[PDB]
Amino acid sequence: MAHMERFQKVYEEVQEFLLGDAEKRFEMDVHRKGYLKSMMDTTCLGGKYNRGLCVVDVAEAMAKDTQMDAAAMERVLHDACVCGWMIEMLQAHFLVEDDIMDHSKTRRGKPCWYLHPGVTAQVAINDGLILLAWATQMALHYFADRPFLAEVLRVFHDVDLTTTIGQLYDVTSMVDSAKLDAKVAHANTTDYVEYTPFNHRRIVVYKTAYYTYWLPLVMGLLVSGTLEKVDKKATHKVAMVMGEYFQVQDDVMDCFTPPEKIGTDIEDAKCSWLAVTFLTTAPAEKVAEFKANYGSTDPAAVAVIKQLYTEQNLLARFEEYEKAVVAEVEQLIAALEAQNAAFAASVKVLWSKTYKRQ
Amino acid sequence: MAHMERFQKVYEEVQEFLLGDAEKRFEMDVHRKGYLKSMMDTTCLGGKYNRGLCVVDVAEAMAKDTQMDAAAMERVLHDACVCGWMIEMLQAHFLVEDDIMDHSKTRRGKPCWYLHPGVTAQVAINDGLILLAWATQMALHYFADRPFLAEVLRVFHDVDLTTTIGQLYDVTSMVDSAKLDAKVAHANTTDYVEYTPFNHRRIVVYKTAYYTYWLPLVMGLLVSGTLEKVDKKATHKVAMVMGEYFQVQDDVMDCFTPPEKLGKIGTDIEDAKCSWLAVTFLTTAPAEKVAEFKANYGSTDPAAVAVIKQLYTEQNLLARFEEYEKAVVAEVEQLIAALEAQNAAFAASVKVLWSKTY
Ligand SMILES: O=P(O)(O)C(O)(C[n+]1cccc(F)c1)P(=O)(O)O
Ligand SMILES: O=P(O)(O)C(O)(C[n+]1cccc(F)c1)P(=O)(O)O
Ligand SMILES: [Mg+2]
Ligand SMILES: [Mg+2]
Ligand SMILES: [Mg+2]
Ligand SMILES: [Mg+2]
Ligand code: NA
Ligand code: NA
Ligand code: NA
Ligand code: NA
Repeated sequence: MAHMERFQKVYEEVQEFLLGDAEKRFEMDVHRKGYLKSMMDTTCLGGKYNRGLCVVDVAEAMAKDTQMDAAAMERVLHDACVCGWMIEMLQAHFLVEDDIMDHSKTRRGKPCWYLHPGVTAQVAINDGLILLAWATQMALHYFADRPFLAEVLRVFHDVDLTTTIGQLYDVTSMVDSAKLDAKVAHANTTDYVEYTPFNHRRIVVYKTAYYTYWLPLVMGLLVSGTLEKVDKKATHKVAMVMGEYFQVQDDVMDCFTPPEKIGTDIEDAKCSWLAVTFLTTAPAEKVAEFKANYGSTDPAAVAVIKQLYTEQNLLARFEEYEKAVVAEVEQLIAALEAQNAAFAASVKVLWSKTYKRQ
Repeated sequence: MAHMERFQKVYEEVQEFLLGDAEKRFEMDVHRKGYLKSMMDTTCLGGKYNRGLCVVDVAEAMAKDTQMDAAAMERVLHDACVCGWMIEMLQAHFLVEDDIMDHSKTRRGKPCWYLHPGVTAQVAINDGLILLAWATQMALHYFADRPFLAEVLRVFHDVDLTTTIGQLYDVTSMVDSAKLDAKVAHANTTDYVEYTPFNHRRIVVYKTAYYTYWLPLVMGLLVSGTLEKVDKKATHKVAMVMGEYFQVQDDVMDCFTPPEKLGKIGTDIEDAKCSWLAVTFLTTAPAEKVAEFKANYGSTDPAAVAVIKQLYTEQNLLARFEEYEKAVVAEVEQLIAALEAQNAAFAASVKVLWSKTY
């Protein structure tokens, strides 16, 4: 951990600023102030803060790689926690909104924010918008005298964009893209036309890889003032490789591990690494059976799909994929190390947090 | 006339940049690109563009006052247009979300975006995020090297927060605020505990006045380099006053002025709106008038409606509004005079905007 202490304290610090700023600016009352506090805690807390804490570990390793008096170092660590929370708030913004779009039931053991008894979708959609707003507010306030403010905004807002596009690709893949037309319905169920391993790749990259991997790394570099020290290209590729792997692994785990949440990809008819890899490689009659049973809440259907995946050896094949990814990541790190050991060491520890999640 | 044609041309130019940039950055396919084109056209076009044109009116007024050359003037007019489109997209983004939040049916005599057959709420929620994302993109690209970029992003994102908090106030007027709690379900009907003048003023001011009156003014001073030529808080204050007044006037005409003098029914009583009329009445009326109000408000029977309008007359609410209107006329003219003493051209921009609000 190490930076968990520091990170949770900045949250409390940031919460108080954010609520206080609303009282100052928008005549905020005690009742709704209290509502926004429960809103923040419920949507932003619970996770393991891997993405936020990445900003911190990156920043630390870069500032430790220069000669910095404790004072500058402490400012770099605080600034890294604020970027960290910007990303956690960005994510939380996308979970809130995405749970409403998908009519999802639960989120980390609990009902989705919009299904909290005294919230409702009507309030929750705007709640989502407040969290995004707040992310920019942190930067505007905490980085007001920092040379990296313009860059943080640019890169954070490009990733907001990137992720909305990944979102677009993920909710417009139910039907052959050629039939997509605002003023004509195709409705209900998928035809699997877009369900190609490449299109899945396109989805995960924009929807997940940038905000989960690329954004923490760069904010890391931006707050520590070390962006010009590393190759843009290599930073992008390694973010993409890890980002791809992480989702491929989350997809496999949804279906394959006990794990003690309840995995719901099959019944939701998710465009998953499992689904796309199966559809493009399995024998003809298997494909027929898959299509007959996919995207059903019925537990018999779900069990058939899982049995089809097992017969296709998809678990062992993932581990093959995993091993091919190990090779790539290790190659990309070794290449980064030749340019800056501090950053590469950092990337080596973010890999160890992604690799073989259990 | 005058700048409408220039505004439309710029729209096309930004649409082309935005869609192309998506093709460049995210591998945007032809079909999803055509979808986003119709999403943009449907949500952003067909309105009055009054907020967007206002920026251009203001920017031109200030630019002529500086006596700058032809090449520079064109840049200022083009910058104004882009900014104007930031506001329209921001508005557009909030309509898309609000129509989903409130399960609205129509928008400018057309089905709401999410109600278009090949668009559901599941996609349309995210469409709205894209629109808000596009607003920042425009500034990031067109103003990449303009000195006013930081202030445009700050002012823009500050108004985005203000508007989400105005939305919050609007969606939390259902029950008594002492009862508002995420954990506890409340009725989907109104108890009128939040129907107060204070509350009505927060809703209109933070939900509407910042983006409708404040932002256009400040964007225009920003793109023409003239912000330091006006008093910031006289400008803000005049914006808050007009903005509140526009909505009070709207509520009154919705009830009192005939269907002929503004092509539309007039449905505020029947929809149970937190109107200026409702909140002024409940906060001042005798107890049994109040009890009669509650017994007849929010239902669609012409009998009950006529009763409410009788009650409004019997409380002399027109004279009350007339006294209110008189007070704002005085106040706005005072602030315009103050602005004239430092800058005459900006005062005339505010004048013309004001005369548009009567
Ligand atoms: O597994 P989840 O529920 O975290 C999910 O990734 C949501 N989600 C997470 C992050 C960003 C996003 F836009 C959307 P998905 O929709 O089920 O794939
Ligand atoms: O009078 P309407 O219905 O156009 C409204 O102002 C829409 N609207 C306009 C601006 C922002 C907002 F989110 C929502 P309302 O708030 O639904 O009454
Ligand atoms: Mg989803
Ligand atoms: Mg998952
Ligand atoms: Mg509304
Ligand atoms: Mg109205
Ligand atoms: Na914002
Ligand atoms: Na501020
Ligand atoms: Na954005
Ligand atoms: Na760019």
